[PDB]
Amino acid sequence: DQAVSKQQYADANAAYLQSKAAVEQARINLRYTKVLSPISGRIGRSAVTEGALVTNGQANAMATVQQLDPIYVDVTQPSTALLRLRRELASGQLERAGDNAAKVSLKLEDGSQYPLEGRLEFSEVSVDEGTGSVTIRAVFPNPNNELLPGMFVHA
Amino acid sequence: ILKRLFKEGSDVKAGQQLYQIDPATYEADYQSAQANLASTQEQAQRYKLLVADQAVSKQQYADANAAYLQSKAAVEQARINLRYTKVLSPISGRIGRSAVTEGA
Amino acid sequence: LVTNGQANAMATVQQLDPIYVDVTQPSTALLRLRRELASGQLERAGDNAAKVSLKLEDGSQYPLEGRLEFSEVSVDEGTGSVTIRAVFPNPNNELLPGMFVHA
Repeated sequence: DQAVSKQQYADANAAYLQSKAAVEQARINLRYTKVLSPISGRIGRSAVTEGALVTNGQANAMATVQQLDPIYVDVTQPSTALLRLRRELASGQLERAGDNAAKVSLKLEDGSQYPLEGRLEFSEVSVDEGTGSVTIRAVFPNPNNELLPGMFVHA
Repeated sequence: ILKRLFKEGSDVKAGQQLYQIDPATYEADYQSAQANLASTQEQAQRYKLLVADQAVSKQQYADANAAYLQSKAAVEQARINLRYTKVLSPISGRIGRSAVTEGA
Repeated sequence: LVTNGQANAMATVQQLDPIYVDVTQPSTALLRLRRELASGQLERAGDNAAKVSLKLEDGSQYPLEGRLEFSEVSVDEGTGSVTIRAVFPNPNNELLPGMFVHA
């Protein structure tokens, strides 16, 4: 029935929403204290136990959560091998594979072939200064806990 | 990092968004800034309608228009912080692996 | 002088009535054990497989047994060995943290 201005209602509603956003931004921190796990997977060991002082933006990780249904396999090819491939694929003495070219199979730490046969993507474009090696990424399926991240496989 | 949004090893465009950093506090800051902009926008429209018949001072209109442009600049700062998350690729070229996976 | 959250600590308060043990086994022996238990040629115990017993750095055995815990899923790049865990109770202070221990 217009006993107060429309503009005073707009200013008071702005104060309402501008304090509701402050409640949201102060509730974000209470959600940060109960440290939610950022991703699902198998957690390792707790690096800090209870009682240790913990600071903001800490460089030291408190726990490590990793999941491995696929596993990235980082494989380093020397650049002279890629360069002789580029010299031999241009001539007719080595034809490109095509439909079967993506499949890679890895040799495990006991000389036994891994039963599944994954695929590669992004042969990298930056070599390193020291050993002159292009790293090549390959993705492998991993149903059981057979491969572990940090092994030394061949491919 | 919530999730990464680029195929690793493709020609990413200039301005194609790569990641999505958790925008919760920045969405809160943008909602606060937009809530201030709504009221000062509306008051500047009212004094715009009132100066034509001189029912308000010209100086009170200049004060309302200054508060309105300050609040538009504050919403631009909040929008720039909301654009820095969901980080855009600054140039266009071949992209390698992600040294920071999603979750870190 | 003391500042707000520096590198060094002013004291170390530590509780030792249970004691964790960080046993490291290599990845090839873990892989051989996993293949041998997956195949039919080795049977795993159900109840006695959780028990772990020490052997201290003088050769004298430790009288109380202790329950096993997890193994990590990430073998580290340097030493090439996964790490295990165990919990050993000590009412008296026979075991103290930092000592070299077999299991």
